[PDB]
Amino acid sequence: SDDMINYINKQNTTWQAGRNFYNVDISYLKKLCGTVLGGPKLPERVGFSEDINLPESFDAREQWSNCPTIAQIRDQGSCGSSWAFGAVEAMSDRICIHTNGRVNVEVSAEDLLTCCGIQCGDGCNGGYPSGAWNFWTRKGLVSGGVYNSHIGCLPYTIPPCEHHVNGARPPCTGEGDTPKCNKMCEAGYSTSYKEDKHYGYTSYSVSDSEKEIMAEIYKNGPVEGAFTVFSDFLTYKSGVYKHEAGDVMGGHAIRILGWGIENGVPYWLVANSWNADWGDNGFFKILRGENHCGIESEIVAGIPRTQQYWGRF
Repeated sequence: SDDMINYINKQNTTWQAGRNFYNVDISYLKKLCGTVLGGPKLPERVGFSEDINLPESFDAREQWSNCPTIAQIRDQGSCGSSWAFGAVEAMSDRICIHTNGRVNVEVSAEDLLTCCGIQCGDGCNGGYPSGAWNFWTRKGLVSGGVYNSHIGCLPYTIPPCEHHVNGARPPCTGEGDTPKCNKMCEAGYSTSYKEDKHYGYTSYSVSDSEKEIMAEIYKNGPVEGAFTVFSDFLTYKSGVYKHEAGDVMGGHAIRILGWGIENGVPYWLVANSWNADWGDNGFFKILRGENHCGIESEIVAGIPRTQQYWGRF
């Protein structure tokens, strides 16, 4: 309802609002916020920021241009899979970063969404980012591109929904069920699913310390994190998101990949998985520092087990 978009703009807040969705059923917006918050956390990382001389601004993208993934923007469709996307997005980034761009793959959102089982949650109905990472360690995940990309072993099977256009009336609606874990690479991929699994050494929590999260990103790479979604976030267009109005939608995970200061306001550079046309080309900035919406509460990350790539790369 446009009324809010205007109230927001009229407030003269750190961010600028506009309309991102057309012809969408509430259920869709609900399924978009696919993250059950407050899950049991992983053991916290030692902490080491004190040594790293953190710059004022960072952007993983510029830092590791040799890693295309760090700018790729996925689409979760009408599935409450963000918990999964934020994970595999960060994972793909690190595999590259940690191998100096010699190894570059797209970790399958599909494999995680369907094969994790109960350990992660309820697939398309929302899951826990913690489990996703803890799974990457135990059973690993194969490669897999975007919907109909035919890239990798298991591309995402849940179809996109052009919620940014306007025409074909069938309103997007958060439906569908979590597909069955078909442990089998798409016909045409030349290598056994079992022999495609990419593993990680270990997954961990990052304290809710602004400086610590910063060090983790700068040293080891982009990380997953979740936050509370409020109606108005849905209208983000640019600027530094600072919850101004609207009620609570639900939780939502994402990939934090940088920080900086804009117009005095400190901000986290975040990549959303609501299709490349949402907000600032798929990305958005949120208030940094004062644990806004809990953006600094549930930081998860991991280090890709580099070993299995040597003899092959």
